[PDB]
Amino acid sequence: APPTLWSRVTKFGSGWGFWVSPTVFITTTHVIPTSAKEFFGEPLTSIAIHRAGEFTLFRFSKKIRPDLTGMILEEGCPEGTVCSVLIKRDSGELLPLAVRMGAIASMRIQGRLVHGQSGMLLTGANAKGMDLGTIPGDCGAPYVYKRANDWVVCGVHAAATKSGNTVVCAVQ
Amino acid sequence: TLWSRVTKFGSGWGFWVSPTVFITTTHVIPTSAKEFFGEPLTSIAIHRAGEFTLFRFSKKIRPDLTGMILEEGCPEGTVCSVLIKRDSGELLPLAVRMGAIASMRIQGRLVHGQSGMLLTDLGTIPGDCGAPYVYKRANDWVVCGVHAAATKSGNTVVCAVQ
Amino acid sequence: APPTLWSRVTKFGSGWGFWVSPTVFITTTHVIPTSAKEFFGEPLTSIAIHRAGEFTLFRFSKKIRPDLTGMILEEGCPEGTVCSVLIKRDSGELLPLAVRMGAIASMRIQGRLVHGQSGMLLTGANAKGMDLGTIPGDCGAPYVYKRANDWVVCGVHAAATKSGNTVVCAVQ
Amino acid sequence: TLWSRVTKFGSGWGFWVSPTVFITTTHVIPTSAKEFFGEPLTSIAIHRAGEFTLFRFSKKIRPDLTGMILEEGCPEGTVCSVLIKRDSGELLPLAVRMGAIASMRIQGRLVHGQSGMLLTDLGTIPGDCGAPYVYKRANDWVVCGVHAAATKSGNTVVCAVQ
Repeated sequence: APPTLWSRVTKFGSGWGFWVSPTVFITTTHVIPTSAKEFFGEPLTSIAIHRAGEFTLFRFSKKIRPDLTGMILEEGCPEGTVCSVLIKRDSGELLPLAVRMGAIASMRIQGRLVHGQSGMLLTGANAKGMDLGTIPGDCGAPYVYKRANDWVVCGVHAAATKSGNTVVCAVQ
Repeated sequence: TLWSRVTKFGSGWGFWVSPTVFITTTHVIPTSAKEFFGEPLTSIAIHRAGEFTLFRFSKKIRPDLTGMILEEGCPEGTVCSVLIKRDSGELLPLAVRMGAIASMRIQGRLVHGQSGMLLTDLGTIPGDCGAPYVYKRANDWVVCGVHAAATKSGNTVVCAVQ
Repeated sequence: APPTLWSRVTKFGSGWGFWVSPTVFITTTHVIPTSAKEFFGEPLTSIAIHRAGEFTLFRFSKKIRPDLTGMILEEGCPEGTVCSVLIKRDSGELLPLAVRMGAIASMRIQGRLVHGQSGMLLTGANAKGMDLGTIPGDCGAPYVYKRANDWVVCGVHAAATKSGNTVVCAVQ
Repeated sequence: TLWSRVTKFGSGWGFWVSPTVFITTTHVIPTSAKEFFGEPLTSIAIHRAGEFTLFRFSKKIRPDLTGMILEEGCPEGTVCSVLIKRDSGELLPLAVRMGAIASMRIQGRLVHGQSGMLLTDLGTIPGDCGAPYVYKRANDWVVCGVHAAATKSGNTVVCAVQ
């Protein structure tokens, strides 16, 4: 994935979020600290917060990231799309995990009911654990893909099954 | 052969697990009937669980067959074959990589079962409901559910399970 | 596959062959009986026989199959093409086995050295034996695919590994 | 991690199987050298078999590692991961379904090893030679060869084997 996409992936709460534009940041709802009253030096009163289940969007009054251009955010993607999940791991390593996307689904995964777009990893038969699959610390990582000359962001990492083969992207 | 067990039934198909046990997709079963396979309903134990239905006959309908293993779905990552018959005489064993159990929105409608993706004519069509999902485990064939639903595109399918 | 393709698949020697046109029949070399001096009621002297290893083409002086139109025969297909192998089995059943095609290869398969286009079956993990894979009696069955509005024939079945997962198409 | 074993070497990469054993693709190895990893060649046992090369050091170069299982290819149908590193810091574990051992014509040239097809950025590039092919078997990781060649398209790859 391009360096400009990796620059938008930001360590946040118990996981990650992603800058869509200078004023719009998206994440997975459960990584946000429940007591938090201040984000990027701005009080809640100066932020419009739009929560749809495990999808959260923050729209700031001030340009927080003026180095960035606005890109396209869509509500999931067509069945069969191959996305990359933009995962940062311990030591400047960058893991763009390949995932074939499927239908919108409701599942029970460990102690949680989750709803979003399902997908199947294309990294191995080999996805139980950190080397070729996801870990709980990856929540909030963006799902991206290239369409003609444009990159699209279409959701944030919300959950993975015990085997690691199935993942769920929370969508706007 | 496995293929001899795949039988035309209602608006689709079903599968003989043994001489006495037949499995199908619930929505393909006729809603007006007094017998199946020549046996009165009173001689049949019918077990419905959402889109999965099992029939257990009092007499041997298919005595030519041996019993095989029936399980509730299969591990994620298993590559199943869906044993699709067409009225042309074509046999289409389609490869599907299986995923999680889930409630899925498949052309507007909520279907509960095991998700799968095709590895690929080369896809399912509506008249294919009830076809069995099978795989080879060591020396033994396993049947693990019945074809319930597919999206417009044909990447995503749903195996209804016991 | 269309009924017109199945009509061209013909029981022949120890396997199968395929009518490309009214005058051209293709097969796998090893299914032809070694003593044979007559084919479709025509003597050898009235047939042009072109053998390239496990690929054999017969061009007849008379129209043997005037019910048929000539179709396109090519020398294998691009890597990544999904072909159907047109296999007839015991009882009017028709098995168009799906195969993802790969590189031209030289292999040792059981007691034979074989050369042709390799492919991997898409019927299962499940291809050891007759139900979802090939058997020795399938040799000579055609490899076909659709390109825009045309069907193409691109070789004949020559061999399969012990697991059943890899097959070899003999090519012109 | 498995990834810490993947090391830049020559015109590509190699892999530490244990503190003393390093595997790579033969064509990536320098042809002008008096040492590797600080050890004189006289202190190194070099075993070449076509496009597969194994180095066995007299001293522990990577004492932080445990030995893992090295095998001569893998069964057909195994889904391997190729552990590709890029100089950007990207880690690209690519899924490949493995096929037969064969001599294959790969961009004009004959390469002997185990064929594979990608299940899919999303493919290999020339600087990737020497990356290991791995898979999980029960509880144990297995390495079964090194990346030797790929076609222009990226469907077909060749794993060089011991």
